[PDB]
Formats: sequence, C-alpha cells, structure tokens
Amino acid sequence: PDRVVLIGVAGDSGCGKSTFLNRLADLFGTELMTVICLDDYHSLDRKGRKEAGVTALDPRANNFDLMYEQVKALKNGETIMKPIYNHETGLIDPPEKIEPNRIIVIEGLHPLYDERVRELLDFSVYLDIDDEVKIAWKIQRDMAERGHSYEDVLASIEARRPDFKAYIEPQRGHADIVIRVMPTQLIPNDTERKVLRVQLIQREGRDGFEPAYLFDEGSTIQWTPCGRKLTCSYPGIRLAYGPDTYYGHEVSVLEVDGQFENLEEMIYVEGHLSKTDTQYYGELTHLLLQHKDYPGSNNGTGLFQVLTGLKMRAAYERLTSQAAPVAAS
Amino acid sequence: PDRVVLIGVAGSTFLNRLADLFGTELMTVICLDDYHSLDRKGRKEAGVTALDPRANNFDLMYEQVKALKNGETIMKPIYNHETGLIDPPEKIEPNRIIVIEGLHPLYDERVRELLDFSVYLDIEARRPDFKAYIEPQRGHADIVIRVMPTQLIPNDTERKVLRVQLIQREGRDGFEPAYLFDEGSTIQWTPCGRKLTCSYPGIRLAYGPDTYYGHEVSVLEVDGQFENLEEMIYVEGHLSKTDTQYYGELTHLLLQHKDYPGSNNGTGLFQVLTGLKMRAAYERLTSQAAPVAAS
Repeated sequence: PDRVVLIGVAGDSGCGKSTFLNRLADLFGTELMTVICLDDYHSLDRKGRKEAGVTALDPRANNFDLMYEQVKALKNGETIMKPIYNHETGLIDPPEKIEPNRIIVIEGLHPLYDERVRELLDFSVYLDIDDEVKIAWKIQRDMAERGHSYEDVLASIEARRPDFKAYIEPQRGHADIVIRVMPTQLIPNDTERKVLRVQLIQREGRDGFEPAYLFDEGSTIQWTPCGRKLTCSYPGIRLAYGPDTYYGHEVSVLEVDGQFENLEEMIYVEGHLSKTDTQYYGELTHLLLQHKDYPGSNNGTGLFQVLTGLKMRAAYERLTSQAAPVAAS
Repeated sequence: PDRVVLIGVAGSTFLNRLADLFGTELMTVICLDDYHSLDRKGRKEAGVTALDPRANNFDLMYEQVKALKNGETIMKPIYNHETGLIDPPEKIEPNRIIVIEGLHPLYDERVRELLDFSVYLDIEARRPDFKAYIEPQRGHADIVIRVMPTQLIPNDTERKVLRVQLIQREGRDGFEPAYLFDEGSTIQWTPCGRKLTCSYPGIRLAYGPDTYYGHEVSVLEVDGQFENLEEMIYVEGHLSKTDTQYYGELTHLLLQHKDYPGSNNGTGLFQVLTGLKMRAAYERLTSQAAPVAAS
C-alpha cells in the first residue's frame, strides 16, 4: 500500500513564511512532499469575519468538517478539489486539484484543534515563539532590507492575545514536539536580544517516536560543553535535559541556551546528544549549515528545527518501511 | 624487580578501607609520628606543637623510606603516644605496598618524589600551625577528598547531609581522573527521575575542570545521602574511569562495612574510589595484580 504520511505543523508565522517549512523542504524536497496552508479552509472571507466580529484565530472562521474530509480523503489516496484562500483580496477563490503524496504537511493556526483531524496525523509540531523574540527578529529583518513594518507585528501580537490563548496555545498539549523559543537566561541585561534559549518539549509514549536526550534518559542534567576541549566566548553555550509534565502529560525537555560561534561548537554539541535520529555523525550540523542565512541558523532554533525534521523522517520510515523522500542536487 | 610501591596519606576509616581492599599481609602502614625529633616534653620545652616541622626529623624519614623502596630492612623508631616518649626501634621489612600516614607525608620535597600516589583528607588551638604547615600539602596531593555542608537543604539546622569533592590532579602520568559524562567540561546531574525514586532531599552530582593551588584539577562532587542499594549502583554505573574491575565494585566495597561513618554518602564513596586509583597506580608500576584481602 502506497502510504500517505500526514504531518501537522502549528504556528502563527503565516503560511509559506516559516523557516521550519523551508528546512523541511531541504530535508524532504518539494516533489514528494506537498504543503497545504490551512487558511484554505476558512468558512469566512475577510468581509465575513468583519461582519461576524471574529478573527482568523476563531474556530468559527474555519471549516473543520471540510478540513477533516479532504484530509481523510488524501490519506486514503483520493484526489481533492480544495478551496484557495487569497490573502491579498481576502476572497475564497475556485478550488485547486490536489493529488496525494508520500508526505502531506498541513500548516497553519489550527492543525491540532479538531479531534478528528488530530487522529489522522502521524506527527505534529507546535512552534512556540515568545513575543519579544518574534519582535526582535522582525526588527533585525527590517533593519536589513529597509522595511520598518515591525510596529504592525507588535500591534497584531497584543490584539491577538485573547484568541491566541483561547484557541491556539492549547494545541501545544496535543503536539508531539513543541519548540519553545525565548530570551536567554545567560545575560543579565539582554539589550542585544540575539542570544536565545530554546526548548524541545518531546511528548513521551507516542509509539514510533523516541525522544532525544542528553547523557541519561529520564534524569535531570545541566551541561556546559566549554572547558578544556572547547573554547567558547562568554556567555558560551549551556544545555539542559530532563523529565517534566506539560499539559498533564509526561515529556522530556531538551534545552539549549547560547550561540554557536563556529563548526567545532556545533559538532561537539551534536556529538554528545543521544537519539537524535541522525543517519551519520554530523548530519545535524551539515543540515543546519546548509543555509546559514536563515534566522536561528547559529542557535538552538535552527538546531531543534532540524532535529524535529529528523524525528519526522524516522516516523515516516517506521510507517512505510521505506526511505523518506530527499532533496535533489 | 620485586617492586615496592609507596603511598602517602595526609590528614582513620580510610586506612581501614584500604585494608579491606589490599589486606594486611602485603601492605604495611607506617605512622609518621615515629619520626618525631622531639618527645612530648621536648616540644613543650621548645614551644612547638607536633604540627611544627621542627618537631619532626625529615632527614631520617627520607632515608628510611628511600631504603624501604630500595628493598632494605630498617630499624625505625617507635613514638609512644601514651607516654609521649620515643621507644627503641622496630624492625620493618619491605612490602608490596608501604603506606606512610600522618601529618606531614607531603611536606618534604625529597619524600614527595619517592611517593607513587598521595591523598589528602580534608574534612581552634591548632589553626595557626595547621594553616602554616599542614593545609599546603593539599597542593601536592594527587587526590584531595573535601567535605562541606550541603547545598540541598535550605537553612541546614541538622548538619547531617554533606557535600563532598574529589579533587583530582591532572597530568600525573599513570593517573586518569574519574569524570561524569564528558571529561573536561562542566556538568550538574540529578539521578532521581523516572528510573530512580529518591526521598528528600535526594542526591546531586557535579563534575568539572578547575584550578586548585595553581594546578589544573578535575573535581567530582556528590551532595546528599544514599538511602539504598539501587541509589548507590545507579550513581556508580554512570561514572566514568572509576577504575572498577567489574560493574558494582564500588557499591560492593562500600557496603562491606555499613557501620563506618561516611558509609552512606560521598565520604565513603570517594574513599573507596581513591583506593581503586591507588590499585591502578600499583598495577601500572608492577605489571602485576595488586594484593587483596582474604575470605
């Protein structure tokens, strides 16, 4: 049976605008993976939301019945006629023909909201970016290409909070992996806002997913690789690992705080992680350095995006007993 | 060459633990108070304590220790602690292992160079002389075992739970420090979790490089108390280069004698581990198995 594997990705970065999907494309290519933006399942166009007094984050702006059916149909080999939501015009355009593929990724605000869609998913990620991090990135991006559109991200973040808390954040409790990005704890007065602290929160007891750990699975550790063999600037790099309880479930939390100044530092860290699901020594580093220009490229953000990709590849290869698709050269 | 290996111990149940490891037939312990140049009255007359270099004869110490390492029998004095007198000499023959024990085994440069391994055990009126003449030997010891109050209990009224450090000197050829996880990097570890249930306050280890008396060292540290077997073994199992000869030798050796103080904490653990580092040093120098206790 030519098996379709379904992957849910939850985040607020907007469709086609996340670094994480570009990294997935780097790993799985674009021929045998198709990405579906869930905004296509809006029941209400832009005028309709205004008329009803709701945001795009509200369940009521979205058609989960149609979502479930078309996703179920794709997993079952059928072609679908799925609507197109045009973000410019704010209208719902005529349907697109989508055929099944080895990997279908569903991306957007509510891939984990509906119970029936959840059960169709083989792997899920929630990207949890602290506000202040989201803001400082936007300023860094703006500063480069002369955009100055960061006041509007802020505006959007404050105003979205109620709906974000009500309807988006609780999906974190159904995600296999949550990537949590926040400001550093290594610098007393972080004026720069560059150095990040990142947690990979990995749900336990999802058969066919073994969490990455450091040193000893199921016990708690804090680790600094800088020492006799590895010279770091200040404040250096610090990892932590340990069991925890998140949204009522057992998890295992892997954490990196700091910045990688170079190769040696990345590899040294990779080399000492366990169950990373790399297929050769230094695959994380190689994949991470593929594209140095992405934000998070030199910190735990990029590292844990790539690692999450590898856990997806493992899930896929477990379900199909076949090699996952790969990017070209 | 039937080789005599020399071990210095500064600052005991540590010696009883060594006897448990090496036995008493092929190890002889020498108490360094035997090399007092001044008896109890003599110290009083001179205005000095036993801790003063001047109360001790290092020239005689060096010669008789050098002679023992060189296979000779010696006629060494006996210092009687009860009477405070120096009694007529004792015949001491060489052995596979000679341990010299007491206040100044690491004080004299010439005696230092004769030693194959050294330990300093760091657990009112003596303070001046202790600081002047005893404590500085810590900077020449291969291993220092250090004891202090816990960091696991806020406002420690009980004073029972201890935090203990094994400070291991680097670059002593034929001594590889024990470490946790990754040699030369810094780590804090709590073994309690999914596989190991501890009662409060539990157990916490730390490892990392440091500088002690100007030298590079590697510090292994345990804070807490072992309530049971499972806890001891789990900790032992995750240590590296402990120089055990089979999985669980530390625990087995530690539980040999549960009645000793430190038996259930980092004191006993690191005394035994220090014993194993001595055994390795011995076996490296002789290309032969170290002596063992009977059954």
